[PDB]
Amino acid sequence: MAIVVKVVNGKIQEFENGIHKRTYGSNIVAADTDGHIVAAVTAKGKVEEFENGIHKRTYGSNAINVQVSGGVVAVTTSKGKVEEYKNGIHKRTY
Repeated sequence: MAIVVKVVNGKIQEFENGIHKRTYGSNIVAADTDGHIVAAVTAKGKVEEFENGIHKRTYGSNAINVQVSGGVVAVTTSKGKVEEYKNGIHKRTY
């Protein structure tokens, strides 16, 4: 699925073909998706995963940005590192 995620006043808005689909989450500052999951960074520095608009899990700390790539979630921290997570488990830092 080709979905676009827009963060608006802390909420995640999902769009498909320019059409609004759903809105969920709160206090979000950044988000990314691969069409299967949406990973979102909270103002408190956590990563929240959503699946079909439903909260799945929360992990990480000091997060400021996020990217979903090939089944991993790459979390950029306020310390300037990338922390790679798989299924919510910290795997490596670089």
